[PDB]
Amino acid sequence: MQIFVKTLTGKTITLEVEPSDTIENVKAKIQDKEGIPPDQQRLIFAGKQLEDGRTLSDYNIQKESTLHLVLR
Amino acid sequence: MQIFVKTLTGKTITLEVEPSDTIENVKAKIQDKEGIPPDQQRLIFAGKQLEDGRTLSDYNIQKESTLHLVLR
Repeated sequence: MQIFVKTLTGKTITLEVEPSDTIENVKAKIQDKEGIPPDQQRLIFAGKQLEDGRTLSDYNIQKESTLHLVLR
Repeated sequence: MQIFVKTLTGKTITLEVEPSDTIENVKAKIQDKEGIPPDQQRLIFAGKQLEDGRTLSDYNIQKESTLHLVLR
């Protein structure tokens, strides 16, 4: 399924993922596309910070869901 | 001719270029000055993303023009 990630600068990125994909895997996909190291990235969905040891399905993230990316 | 590049942190860099210089060449000049690899840099002018296979003259960039640098 496709998901969207918005940046602090107003950019939107589209990613192809599976509900069984891990958050760490998602961060890795972002690194590949934007060059941002996973340790400097924070992912938020519906006001909650997503953990690297959990999956998309655990957060009930559905197709065309939009995640927010924060930089540290 | 001289041009200006602004960073996301509010820094302004001055570069010496020729209208026949390529965007890839411009990125290379930025790498030399800031240490940012060309693959992690995105250049925007008048709202348009500049391509690595095109030249400054193609975008009608004139002396004292200001470009915007984005990081990925």
